[PDB]
Amino acid sequence: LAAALAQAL
Ligand SMILES: *C(=O)c1ccc(-c2ccc(C(=O)OCC)cn2)nc1
Ligand SMILES: *NNC(=O)c1ccc(-c2ccc(C(N)=O)cn2)nc1
Repeated sequence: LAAALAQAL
């Protein structure tokens, strides 16, 4: 989950 969002960065 964290990674899925973190792609923005
Ligand atoms: C939430 O974005 C997210 C994405 C991907 C994963 C995840 C966990 C584990 C692996 C893996 O290769 O484990 C090997 C033991 C890959 N991707 N978790 C949470
Ligand atoms: N928000 N994330 C990025 O801007 C980003 C993170 C990681 C990477 C990237 C690209 C290529 C490799 C590799 N060849 O191992 C690893 N990580 N790009 C962009």
